[PDB]
Amino acid sequence: STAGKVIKCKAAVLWEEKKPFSIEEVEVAPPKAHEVRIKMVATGICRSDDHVVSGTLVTPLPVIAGHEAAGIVESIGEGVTTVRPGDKVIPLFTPQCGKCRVCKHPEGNFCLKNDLSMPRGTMQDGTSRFTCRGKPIHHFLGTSTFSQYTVVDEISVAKIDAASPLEKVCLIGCGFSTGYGSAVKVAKVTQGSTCAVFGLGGAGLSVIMGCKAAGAARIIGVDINKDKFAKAKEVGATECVNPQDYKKPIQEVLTEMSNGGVDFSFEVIGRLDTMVTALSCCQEAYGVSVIVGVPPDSQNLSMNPMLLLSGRTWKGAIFGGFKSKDSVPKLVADFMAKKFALDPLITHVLPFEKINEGFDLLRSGESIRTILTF
Amino acid sequence: STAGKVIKCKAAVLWEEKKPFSIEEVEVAPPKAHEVRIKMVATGICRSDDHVVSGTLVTPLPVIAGHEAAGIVESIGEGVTTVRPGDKVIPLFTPQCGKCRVCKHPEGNFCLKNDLSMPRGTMQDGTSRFTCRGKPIHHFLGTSTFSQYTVVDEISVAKIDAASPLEKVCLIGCGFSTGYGSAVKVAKVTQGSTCAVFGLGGAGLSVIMGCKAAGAARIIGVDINKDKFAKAKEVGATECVNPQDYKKPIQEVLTEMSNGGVDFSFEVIGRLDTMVTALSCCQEAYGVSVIVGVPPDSQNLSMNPMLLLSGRTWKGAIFGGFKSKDSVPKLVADFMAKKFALDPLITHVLPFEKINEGFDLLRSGESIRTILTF
Ligand SMILES: NC(=O)c1ccc[n+]([C@@H]2O[C@H](COP(=O)([O-])OP(=O)([O-])OC[C@H]3O[C@@H](n4cnc5c(N)[nH+]cnc54)[C@H](O)[C@@H]3O)[C@@H](O)[C@H]2O)c1
Ligand SMILES: NC(=O)c1ccc[n+]([C@@H]2O[C@H](COP(=O)([O-])OP(=O)([O-])OC[C@H]3O[C@@H](n4cnc5c(N)[nH+]cnc54)[C@H](O)[C@@H]3O)[C@@H](O)[C@H]2O)c1
Ligand SMILES: [Zn+2]
Ligand SMILES: [Zn+2]
Ligand SMILES: [Zn+2]
Ligand SMILES: [Zn+2]
Repeated sequence: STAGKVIKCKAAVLWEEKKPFSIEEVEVAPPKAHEVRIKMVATGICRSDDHVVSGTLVTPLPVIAGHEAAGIVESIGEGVTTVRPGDKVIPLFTPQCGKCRVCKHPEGNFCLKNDLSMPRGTMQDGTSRFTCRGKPIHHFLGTSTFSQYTVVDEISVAKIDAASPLEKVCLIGCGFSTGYGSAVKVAKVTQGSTCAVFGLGGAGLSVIMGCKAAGAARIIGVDINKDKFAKAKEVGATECVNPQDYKKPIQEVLTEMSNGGVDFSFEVIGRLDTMVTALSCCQEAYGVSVIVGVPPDSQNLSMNPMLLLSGRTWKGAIFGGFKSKDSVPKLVADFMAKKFALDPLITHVLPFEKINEGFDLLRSGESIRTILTF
Repeated sequence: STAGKVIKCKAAVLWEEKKPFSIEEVEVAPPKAHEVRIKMVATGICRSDDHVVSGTLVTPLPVIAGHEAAGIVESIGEGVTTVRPGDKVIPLFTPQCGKCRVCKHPEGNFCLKNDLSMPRGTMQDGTSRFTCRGKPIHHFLGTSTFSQYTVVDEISVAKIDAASPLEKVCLIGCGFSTGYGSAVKVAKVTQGSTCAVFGLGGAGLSVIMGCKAAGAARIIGVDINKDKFAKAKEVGATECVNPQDYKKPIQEVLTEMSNGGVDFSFEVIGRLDTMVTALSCCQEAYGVSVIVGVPPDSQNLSMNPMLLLSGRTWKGAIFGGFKSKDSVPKLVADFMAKKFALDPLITHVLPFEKINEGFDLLRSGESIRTILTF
């Protein structure tokens, strides 16, 4: 039995920025009250994890990163009522405490208990459950999924269907839900509309999926890497454009293509310039632009507010606007009912031990999602 | 006896930036096809008119400014079907052509025939109906209401109730409708919400009116001129704050006052900094901020897109989001039925000949709206 005991297990530790993960033994403390210890089954390599490595996203180091995953509960702390040992679960990088003003709001999802705004890299109690070589190791977004075992707060975990294929549904923990919700919930894409999606990685493909599910008539994918175009078309893009192919700025090209601007645009990259371009390519009087990409730490963009005065709406969201704990189980049920597909996102499957090779695939442009299996 | 003939009348001509208007004779051509010549009865002095003087809002000079007004049709050009001689009318600084993609869209109001995005200072046919000292004079926003007579395109005029009091209802042509619609239509303020309104001039008071009409529980007025606070409270502000009274930045103050950010904020000034402050003070996950103020020409703001990524919505609008020709007559009818008040906005009355005094009143801080009578 492991319950109540420290577990020694394998994890991928990031000791400092811009270095490979170190795959080595860590100690995972047992869960305290209202905490849940999970044996990981599969975890995705999301660009946001790479942002931790690159310094784009600041969070305390050393750290166990990873936030898109699925696993099986090993044990529960005192007071846990929402999961039990043996349950399949998805950790929630945006928590749902159910008590804060955001949780209580019909349209809010960015729960005040999140560890994204002002990252501390701990459990909710301000402490860590991880040690490595005698040193405390930070958590990441209350999840820390690049480990054979993690400990999360109850507010940061959802129970899912016992029959779920964990090596696919982990993607509901981040990339699928983010992109899909950004289209269907945050933008509220309408039937017959024209959409433009900047960035055709895992999140941008999931935006396309949502735009298509919402009935868009035209979905224009934009990427500088033309190798991304075939899969974008497969999941619903009606046309793809590479900014590098054009003498004019791509906002001008997209405005022309759409006979005066798109209905809905999405920035799914994380660059300041593309955020402004994406805003500008939506129709000036009634267009809506949604920022999904994570910007480089502490940098501001510059823009002319006449873009908004004319009538545009600009918004952003975390996790597709989904209230995480309510939504994740429903999304998994929807997947099991064949309401959407996840296979188009998965290009590589590797053992956990090959995490660095998985990150190399992302960085080279060669993958959409690598799933790591424990 | 004037139909088909040039009218000589007095107008207020702006020959140069940063100078008084010149009250002098102009020649007003008869209306061509689908144009309407109007005998002006009352016009308001809007800060946007002052923007023309100051070079905040760039439009070609020399110019006849004025865009908030009401009058009586003197004559109609060939093919005009929507007004007749003797009708009371409000010129529409935002046209409603009824045919463009914006006019056809359920939400859109910034008709593509507008002269605001790229001002040319002409009629729709690219010519002027005004001569002064033998020289052609530009139009402003297709209205040019600082004249005893003006000529507008049919898409830029609405027929209003024959029993309307023109010295009141002119304010439906800009300041009232802009602010009220910004709250009720663009922001969609909800019952029980907390709103913050930056700038307590005519447009900002009209925003407060709309927030109260929508049932907001708290309406926090923000102005650096504390003389503005008494009227703001009369029309519905629950509290007023002067940024100059505080050591901390006002976005921090407002976040604290609202126990974590306001539901709806409005920038009703025209400053880059207050546009970003107003965004920042709305709740980071579900807040909405609406830009109403007109920015200084060609200047860009700087902001951190993490303000949006957390979930905020940022939008702007012209004319409160109202489709102008549909909406103006309805607003007049509602006013006649006492559904809203205009007198709180009217602080001074002058004859047209005292236009420069009226601008002096606005610039000193003393007035909300001066109404000029012809
Ligand atoms: N808001 C959230 O909750 C959330 C969740 C998931 C991902 N993200 C962010 O979303 C972004 C995309 O993530 P992903 O899809 O996993 O990453 P990804 O697989 O790296 O995809 C990004 C795509 O952008 C393309 N690209 C790079 N530069 C440009 C350019 N200048 N113009 C056009 N295309 C360009 C690039 O070729 C690639 O296909 C990242 O910044 C993530 O951090 C945010
Ligand atoms: N979007 C539209 O369709 C539209 C229509 C009407 C008015 N406008 C604009 O809206 C703005 C307000 O117009 P208005 O109400 O007629 O003008 P106004 O009477 O000049 O009111 C502006 C108010 O802002 C106050 N103010 C100035 N600087 C600051 C500051 N730093 N912080 C807080 N308060 C400050 C000032 O004291 C004044 O009471 C102007 O820029 C107009 O051009 C836009
Ligand atoms: Zn919460
Ligand atoms: Zn992610
Ligand atoms: Zn139109
Ligand atoms: Zn105005």
